[PDB]
Amino acid sequence: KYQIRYATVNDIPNLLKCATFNQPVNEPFFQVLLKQTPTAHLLLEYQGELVAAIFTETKNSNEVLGIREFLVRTSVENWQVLAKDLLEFVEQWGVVKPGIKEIEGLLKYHEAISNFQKSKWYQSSVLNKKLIEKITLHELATLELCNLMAPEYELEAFAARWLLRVFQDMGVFLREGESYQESELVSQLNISPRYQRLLGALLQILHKRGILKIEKDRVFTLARCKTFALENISSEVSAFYDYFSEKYPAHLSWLTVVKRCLEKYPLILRGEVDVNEVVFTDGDMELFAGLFLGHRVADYFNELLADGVCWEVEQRLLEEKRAQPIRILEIGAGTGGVTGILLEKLASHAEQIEFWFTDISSVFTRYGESKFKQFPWVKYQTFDIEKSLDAQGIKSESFDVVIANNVLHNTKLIHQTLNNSNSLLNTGGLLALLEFTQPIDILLYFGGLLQGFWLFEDPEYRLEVGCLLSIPLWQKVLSDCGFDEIIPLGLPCEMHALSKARESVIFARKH
Amino acid sequence: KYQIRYATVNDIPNLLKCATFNQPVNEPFFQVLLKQTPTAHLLLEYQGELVAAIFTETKNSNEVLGIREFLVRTSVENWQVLAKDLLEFVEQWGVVKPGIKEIEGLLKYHEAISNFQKSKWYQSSVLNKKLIEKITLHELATLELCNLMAPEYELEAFAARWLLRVFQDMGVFLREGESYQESELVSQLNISPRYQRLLGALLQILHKRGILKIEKDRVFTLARCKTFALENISSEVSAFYDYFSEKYPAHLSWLTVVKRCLEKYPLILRGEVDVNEVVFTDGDMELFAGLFLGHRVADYFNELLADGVCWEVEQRLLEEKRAQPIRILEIGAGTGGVTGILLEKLASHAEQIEFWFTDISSVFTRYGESKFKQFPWVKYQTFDIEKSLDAQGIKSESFDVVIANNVLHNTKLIHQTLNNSNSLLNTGGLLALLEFTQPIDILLYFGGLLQGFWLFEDPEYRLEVGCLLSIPLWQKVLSDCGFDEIIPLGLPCEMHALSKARESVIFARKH
Ligand SMILES: Nc1ncnc2c1ncn2[C@@H]1O[C@H](CSCC[C@H](N)C(=O)O)[C@@H](O)[C@H]1O
Ligand SMILES: Nc1ncnc2c1ncn2[C@@H]1O[C@H](CSCC[C@H](N)C(=O)O)[C@@H](O)[C@H]1O
Repeated sequence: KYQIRYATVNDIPNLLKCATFNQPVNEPFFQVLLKQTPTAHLLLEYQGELVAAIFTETKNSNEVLGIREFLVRTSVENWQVLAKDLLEFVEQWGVVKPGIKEIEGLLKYHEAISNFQKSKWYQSSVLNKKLIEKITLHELATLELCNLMAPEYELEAFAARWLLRVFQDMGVFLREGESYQESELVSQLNISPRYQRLLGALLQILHKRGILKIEKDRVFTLARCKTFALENISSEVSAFYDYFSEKYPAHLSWLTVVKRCLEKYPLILRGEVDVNEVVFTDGDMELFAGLFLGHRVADYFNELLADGVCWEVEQRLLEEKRAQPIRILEIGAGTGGVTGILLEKLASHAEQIEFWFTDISSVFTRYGESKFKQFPWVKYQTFDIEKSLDAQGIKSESFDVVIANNVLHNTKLIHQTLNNSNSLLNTGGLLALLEFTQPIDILLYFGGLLQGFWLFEDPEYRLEVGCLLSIPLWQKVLSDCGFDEIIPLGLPCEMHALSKARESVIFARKH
Repeated sequence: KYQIRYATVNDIPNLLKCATFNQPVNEPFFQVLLKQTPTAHLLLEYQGELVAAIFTETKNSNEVLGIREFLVRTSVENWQVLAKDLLEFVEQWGVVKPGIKEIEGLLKYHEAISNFQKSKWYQSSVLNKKLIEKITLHELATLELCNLMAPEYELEAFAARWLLRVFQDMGVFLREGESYQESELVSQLNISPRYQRLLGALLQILHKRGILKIEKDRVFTLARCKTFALENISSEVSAFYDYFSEKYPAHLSWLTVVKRCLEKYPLILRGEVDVNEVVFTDGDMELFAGLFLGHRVADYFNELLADGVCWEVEQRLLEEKRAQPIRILEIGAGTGGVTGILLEKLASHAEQIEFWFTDISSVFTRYGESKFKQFPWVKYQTFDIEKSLDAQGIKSESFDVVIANNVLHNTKLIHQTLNNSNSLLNTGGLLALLEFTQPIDILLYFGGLLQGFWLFEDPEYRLEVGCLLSIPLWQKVLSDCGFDEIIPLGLPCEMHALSKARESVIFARKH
């Protein structure tokens, strides 16, 4: 029923579609291995379809045989028994090859296929390969987190000292050894209903900085809370503002928003003042837009998101059926900050592409058309990712690229949101996300003030006590919702440590 | 057989000797609670000995009763059943007190005593309280790790790029996707026997930086190893030296030692050149001594070690039997860097104290007397902590303070070393340690070159693949070896996160 034969260079297109165990695929590298050792690499075919393939190498002065790569085609039905059959063939065929003594390390491959864990295995695509190269060679590849995230770190350290003083101004945490239950602080602080969960997240900020001990049933103030808070808000905030504005000017927006929030936090938390009157002063959306451009980490993720979608569009422009334009949709495009850098990128291909600038709020789609009315190929629509496509007049499975920049977490059930995102794309379409992926303090002070931050009803798939997902949780939920080829991206210095990354661009593909 | 009664201020001396569940004891605070509510605090006595005590508070507009502290005397035999009896008394006595509705949260105290975990519970002493205050108010309390450890971080980042190039110069890791087993690199790199385990630790450095994937059976080079290494050692090291020397001049010694090592690392690792000829150039011990003074983190830990021992000496000078002098011993005093700041501190009390400057090597005791011959009260002796006291002419249980600054890990079995340390002290004597407590890269490059780093035979009580112990492992082994009142100290900003601290002063007491 199936055939084992030598790989050839003619098999390279199909080998590039495989999941790989040791490293991402690489067209020019498969070429060189097949040119240098044309009878060292076996594949297994079943009805013309490629199922599994094994590349070997000879090592240790030519006496032991090693596996250099194990490729599998996971969408073939019984592939695990077939890949086991190819493994056992290679062992037999390898020990009797001229000169070999031993086959090195087959048990790891046997275990990998029988207990299959899709996230261990690399997958590849032109897109994956081009983004890794870009990250590897980026100007920021030489710097480390302490340099790159310094502004965020120092803002968050100061803001936490302010936040403890805000609690002390509302009557709690002046002394070490106070004992509360969380429900009792909600009452004693008179937190309005909408912000009771935000209070949990704010307590959690102080917990991670050693100010409070939060346990199953009780919040307990520790010794460090006697000395940690700011002592004079007005003069110390003024002094920090001067220091921070001059030293990290590109982060001025973050400092301004956090300043405007904390200054009025007791009244905001008690429900006595609205946040749109305090921080969204007089429809000053420009302040809020600058949170996400202008500084080198934010521009790095924007460049990563935008180049990825640009590359994917050119990949699909290389296809001869033509006909329908390539349709891109951006969910929650907002003030169109990252959108603007992408439209400039795609603008060369304006006649084959169709770009939908969308947001749940009519306010932001009209903001968008005010900024992009010169682009004939950008269309505007209100769209809510949590609401039915039909009711919103959108054909399912009609988009090639869906873009969502830090919006998808502001929903009730992340599995329903990604299903709906899946419904947007046709098979092979590309999901492109930019997400904060740690429960970062900086985001709570203002982002936690908005209602979308607290819709979530599936905490089992979120971090700590907020609405964010980590890289692993995103990988889990994206696979659960019918995406594969998931590519999580962080700063270059943490590509090996993304489970702790604050921010991440994630691409994924509908299968 | 036992009596439950109200605490009084006359019980405060004995209450200070208890383990506490919520926070460290505090003499002036017990005073104020007993003055304000003289009938709110119960204790349990058994044959005049204090066993357990409970301080309560009324909360929530005077309707619920809470436990403010639970004190226990763990050296009393059946104390856990006695403390349960006092808990159950307090519940009965509390619900019928005038005005109270409910007793808040007794189940946590019940669980704490029946499943006793000594390291949860605070313990106290004059020493503990004074060091917490010092840390809390220290000039460094306002800074965070990224500021304080910047020099170490940047040195370690550069040194790792150099180390990968050192491997590439010895023939491995030029390409992504190479597969080795650890035994096979030992052979292929021709590592001399003494440094085979150091090779493991060096591979581990690159593992944590994403250069290599180290698994049960194999070392696998990743993509990042194509671009990470220095490209021209001579010019890039020169450029870094200039940058680093001018920016962190107080760390010049660390950069010099790492430079001298890595420059000759292949020959050092192959056994072709000795490390004392390369880094200990011509008996230049001053270079090596400056590793541990001169910069603000190192001086902070020295100040913490020295003030702690100074305080403990003055505590014991407040005792009227007098007679024998207070005898201090420093294990592995080395070049006496921290010793010099301590002798200046103790020099006021020179006539009641007797200080033993000791080291395993006669070279370092003579170095010591060259530096401290002006102090009549300092005695010199070669001493090996791993060797028998009797054979070395030292009375057991004769010392009041034993000091060991980053030496105790350089031994074969940490439990035998702490037992021997225990044998030095009389009951109530003080162990004072300064230890690196993460498997830090910086220390491997040169410290890993010395044989004492590799004596250890109990990896189950060490970190990763070196000889260090973390804070929790130190707490475990110190308790296993007969010490209590264990006080782990780190930088002020991490007193709540010491399981990740790079360096720690630890005091402990012989019971
Ligand atoms: N359920 C939902 N469906 C579609 N858009 C949503 C949404 N919930 C919130 N949004 C929109 O997403 C944004 C929240 S985060 C804004 C990020 C945006 N990319 C920007 O650059 O501004 C808001 O503008 C909001 O209008
Ligand atoms: N088993 C042992 N017993 C006593 N001293 C030891 C020892 N092993 C090593 N030493 C000594 O401890 C030192 C190793 S670390 C040196 C730290 C020392 N406090 C200083 O400031 O220099 C060396 O000087 C060595 O001579």
